[PDB]
This record gives sequence, C-alpha cells and structure tokens, in this order.
Amino acid sequence: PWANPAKANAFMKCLIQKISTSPVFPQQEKEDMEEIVETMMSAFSSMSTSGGSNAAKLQAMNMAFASSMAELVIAEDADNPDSISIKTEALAKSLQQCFKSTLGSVNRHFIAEIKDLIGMFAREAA
Amino acid sequence: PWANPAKANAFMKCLIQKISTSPVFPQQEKEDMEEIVETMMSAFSSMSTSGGSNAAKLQAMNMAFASSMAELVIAEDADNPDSISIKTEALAKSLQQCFKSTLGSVNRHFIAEIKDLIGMFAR
Repeated sequence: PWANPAKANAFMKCLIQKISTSPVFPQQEKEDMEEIVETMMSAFSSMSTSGGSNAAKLQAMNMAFASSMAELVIAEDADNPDSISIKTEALAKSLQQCFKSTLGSVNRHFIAEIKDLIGMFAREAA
Repeated sequence: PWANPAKANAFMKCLIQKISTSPVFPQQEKEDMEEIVETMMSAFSSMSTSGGSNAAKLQAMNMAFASSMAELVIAEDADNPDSISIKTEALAKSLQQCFKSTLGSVNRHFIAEIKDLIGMFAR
C-alpha cells in the first residue's frame, strides 16, 4: 500500500476529487465520504513517528480507512443491494485511478479487502 | 457508540487502562493499541452527536475503530495465529466492562462485529 504521508495525502486529494466529481453518489454521500476520508488523513499524520514505519499501526490504519469507506457505502444504501453494487464499482474505480495517478500501479490487496469488507458488512445488516 | 465527546473520553480512558493492565497482550501491542484508540477517538470527537456524526458517518467510524483494533490484533500474531483467540477474547472482555462502566449495558453488536472483523481479517 502506501507509507509516505506525501503519498497518502495526495491519494486522498485525488480520491476527494474523484468522489466529489462522481454523480453516482448523492450529495449526502459526497460530503460524508468527504469528511470520513478527511478525518482519516488527519489521523494518518498523528502516528508514532508521523511519516514513519509503524507496520501494525499503518496496517490497522489502512483497514480503518477501508472499513470507513466500505461501511459508508453500505450504511447509506443498505435498503437497495443494487445501488450498493453499482456504488462499489464506482468507488473501486475511483480508487484504482488514484493508485495510478499517484503511484502507477494498483494494489488489489487494498481493493479486494474493500469488496470483502462491503460483502461482509452487507450481510451483517441481514 | 462514543459519538458525543464526553462518552468518548470515558470509554477511551477505560479502554487504555484495560489494555495496559491486561497480561495477555504483549508490551508492544499495548503501545500500538493505545495509539490507535487515541487516534480513533479523536476522530469521533471531531464530529460527535447525531448531527456531526450522522448514522452513516458514525457507523463508518465504528467499524473503522473496530477494524483498527481487529487488524492490530491480527498483525501482531507474533505468537502465531495458532493462539489469537486469547487476544480476541481479552479485547472482547476489555470492551464489555468499558461498555458497562461507561454506558450502562453491553453492545453485543459491536462485539460480534470485531469477532467477524478479526475472523475475516485472519483469512
């Protein structure tokens, strides 16, 4: 995944541009996805050595970022499993494009865990 | 869950005290868990209540806080996955008493979610 704050920050700014410019998500989702990832990037700065190694911490902080986006897609459209499916692809593609415009290679390890987080979080509502 | 700032600080102080006093957790994980729970709870205090932390924004942070503790346990399986239930039940206990001592009852949902989160993060 990411490590340097210069990479995680530019990843969020790309993501906040892809999300806010995505008509798939209603305005209630565009600003909630805004503050959710904005509260995360402010946290990926208050680390142990800030932009440092962390490992366990950086890993856990990545699953917090993934679960926050995974649940947000679920919690805002749990009534319709169809919208959940189309917004998962609209979110995942916005991720993959930002992995390319900041790193140059998509790491499916973080994207597959999101689709596994969305898949599990969907059934917990059932 | 720990939306409003007052509720979040009491749960934070309880959790940090329960993790530091636990013998199951090693020395390093007590530190990394403290950083994650202080980092996560400061995110809850930025919005809080039901207006700033709406249901969608709250439930996202809840599982974010649940996954941050779940993966931290999953990552530091330095004793091997062979024995991670001891750290799962210990985190489950520490959450149950902090639930009762700061909110009145226990939330069997947020507890079993961590069980699902730890279980799925294992594979």
